Amino acid sequence: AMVPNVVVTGLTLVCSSAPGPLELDLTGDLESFKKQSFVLKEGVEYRIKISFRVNREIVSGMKYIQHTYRKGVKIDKTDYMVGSYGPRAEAYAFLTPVEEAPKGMLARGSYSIKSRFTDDDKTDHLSWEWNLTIKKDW
Repeated sequence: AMVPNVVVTGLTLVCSSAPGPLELDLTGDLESFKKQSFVLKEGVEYRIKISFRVNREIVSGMKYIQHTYRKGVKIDKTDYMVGSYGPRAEAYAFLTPVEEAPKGMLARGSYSIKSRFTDDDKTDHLSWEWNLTIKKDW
């Protein structure tokens, strides 16, 4: 079937005070990102926005799962209800709740995030890895 039912097209950290965009294009080469970092200044709020298409049928029980790492070890597994989506033309977008970038030098450092977007079939609609560095400043 030429193109798959669920195509994850992008990840964006939506953050009002970041000086520049913070987008990953997930339709391209995913191997580019382990060389790139997103920087968040400590303490700022952000959301994560995942953009995806549903091309030809109901997806139920979508979930966005996040395993976060510091220094090679797993410090957090979080997952979010995405829900149910029917096929259409325009990409959909899913926004996590508002979170706060950690503050304090128990917080600052480099984090690596393994993301999956799945549903109830445990379909790998996509998995990708990216980096997040938390800093005293931009």
